[PDB]
Amino acid sequence: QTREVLDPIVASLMEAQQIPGMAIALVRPEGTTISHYGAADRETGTPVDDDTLFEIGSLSKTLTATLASLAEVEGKLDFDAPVSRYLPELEGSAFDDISGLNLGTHTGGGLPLFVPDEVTDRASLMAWYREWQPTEPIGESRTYSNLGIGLLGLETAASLDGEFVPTMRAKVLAPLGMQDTWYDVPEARMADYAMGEDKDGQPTRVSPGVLDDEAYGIKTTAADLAKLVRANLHLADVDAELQQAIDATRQGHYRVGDMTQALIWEQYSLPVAPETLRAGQGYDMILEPNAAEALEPPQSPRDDVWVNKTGSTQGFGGYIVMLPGKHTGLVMLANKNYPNDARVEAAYRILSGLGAI
Ligand SMILES: [Cl-]
Ligand SMILES: [Sr+2]
Ligand SMILES: [Sr+2]
Ligand SMILES: [Sr+2]
Repeated sequence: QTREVLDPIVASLMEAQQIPGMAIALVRPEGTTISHYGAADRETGTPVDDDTLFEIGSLSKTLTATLASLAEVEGKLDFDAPVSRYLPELEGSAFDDISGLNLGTHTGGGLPLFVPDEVTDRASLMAWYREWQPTEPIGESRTYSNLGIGLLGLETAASLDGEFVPTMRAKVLAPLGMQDTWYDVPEARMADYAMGEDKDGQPTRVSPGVLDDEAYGIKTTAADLAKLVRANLHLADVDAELQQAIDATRQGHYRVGDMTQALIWEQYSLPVAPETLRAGQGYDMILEPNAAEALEPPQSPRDDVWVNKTGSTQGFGGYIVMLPGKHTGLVMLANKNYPNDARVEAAYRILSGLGAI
């Protein structure tokens, strides 16, 4: 079937990259197929199964985006408004000139990638935000930023008068039925938490940190992510405002060379070459400022695109692809941080082999 296309590609991928285990969800009209491969923990050999939790790292940003979008749909958050309107503790800073939308598209004035070590809590974070000077023109340059998506999360929480994680659970996760999705893995599910493996083959598990929940802190299953994918693909039964919020996360906001930056989601018009996709996940895109052009032939969500998002921690490597025009989606989770080049190739081969491209 489907699995005769999928299984040898993942087998070959896990051999070539020495990945201990994977969980894969394929979302199509007709339904969702979940496949589990290998070990959740290389040392114990406990197999990956329907309960195995993977760190999705930077994929967590798509949830942050979604919640921000819902606050927008509810009229509580204005995406074009200065962030300091919702966080008055930043009045008088650069955040008088930077919007939620900038934060959700990484066009916040060159806002850097990492949280600085000197920042150890919310108060030191706010004080750092207050003192920071933009280094790139706002809304005209893209720099991938944990500080930015993190600040969007803090903006959103304030706009909704709630704490980030419980608000995310109540407003996005529970309504999508994502009941295996955690910011903090419960004691009772620790036996289900996969062990990561780093590029050197060493066991590793994500550490907590400032803005962890907002930027990289989700542990979840491939099935749960498939529900977010299903809703993005209009294959779920969802509340109308939540559907709207989800759809709005795929609105194209900036052209960035060959890539279109939507709300955290990144996309390309079809047909797209794999080398273009690989470039999207490379050093030149991820670790350098890229010219970004606001789209004012303003784009509604498109039905002729490859939509993607990578997610990593030190021990884990995830990837989501969505093809709205084919109503098809792919979630690949691994407990090894393996190269993005291989993530793209494997996803392209799977989707092509299934006839979706
Ligand atoms: Cl960070
Ligand atoms: Sr506006
Ligand atoms: Sr936290
Ligand atoms: Sr190859």
